[PDB]
Amino acid sequence: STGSATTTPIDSLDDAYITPVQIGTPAQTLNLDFDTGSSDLWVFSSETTASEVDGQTIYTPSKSTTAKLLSGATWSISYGDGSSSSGDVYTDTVSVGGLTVTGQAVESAKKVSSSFTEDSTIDGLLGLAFSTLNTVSPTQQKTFFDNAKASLDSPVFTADLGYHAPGTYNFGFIDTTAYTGSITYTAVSTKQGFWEWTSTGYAVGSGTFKSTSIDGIADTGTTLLYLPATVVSAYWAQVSGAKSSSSVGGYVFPCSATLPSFTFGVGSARIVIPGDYIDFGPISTGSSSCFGGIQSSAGIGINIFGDVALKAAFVVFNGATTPTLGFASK
Repeated sequence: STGSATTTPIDSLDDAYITPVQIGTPAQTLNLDFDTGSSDLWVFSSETTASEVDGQTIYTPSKSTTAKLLSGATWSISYGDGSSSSGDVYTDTVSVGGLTVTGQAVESAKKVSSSFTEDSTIDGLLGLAFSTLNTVSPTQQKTFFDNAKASLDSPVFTADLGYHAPGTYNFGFIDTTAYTGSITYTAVSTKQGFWEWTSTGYAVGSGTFKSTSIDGIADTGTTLLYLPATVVSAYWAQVSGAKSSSSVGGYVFPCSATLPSFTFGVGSARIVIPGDYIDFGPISTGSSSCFGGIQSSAGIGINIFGDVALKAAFVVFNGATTPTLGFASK
């Protein structure tokens, strides 16, 4: 089997992407944030504290003839941005882009933090990291990908995120029309539960490539590109007036600037992030100070190849017995 679903930016900045997901019988369609940096499929639901729901579409398990309470199971998750959610668990039928999994753990939120409530466009998350990170207790549950894998034509999914435009998540096949040149594959460590890999270096604008190993995660659920302070300083030093602002919470730059590109290495291959991808707009409405899309990972404890980086590539998440990651230009 295969599946193919369009993923759409939630706003003009590409802060996140939503993908429609069918849950239950009859189908209830919710727009979920596909997150390769976590491993829980959770939804706003009829059980979510009413004051914490503001415009989201909810899953109502009592209206699904295939929903079953997973007795005794609870979940609770906290994300890198400080947001969180928790609740109980159902199993139900879940379909993405024509690919169907029966018996998928659908984690129903009883509580969500303010950031979730405040974002009316995201109805929940669909985790695509390794199932070892799944938070369901006392019986850990498998991701949608893990459940689907054996049935897929090939044990892979791909992320093709758009810049200010829709893109695609495919399951079970590689669309050879969706990228240019060749796909370069690189080793993955699953030791921390992430799609963790080592970039071979970077360049700023038309500058020379610096060969240096940068360990980080491919994380579709993180907006920006977080890299070591040395790398980030080298980037922003090429932008007149750019500075790190403790008050704002990162590098800012004059909105009048034209940003240089940023290149990252994948083996001997190179992925170029155009400068415009690195512009996240005014820090506050009407400001002429703009927020940078490349930020320091210092004090995160991990480098993160978030959407800024991933949307410059066609990315293969290869879930074969020894997982790997592939990157192509597009």
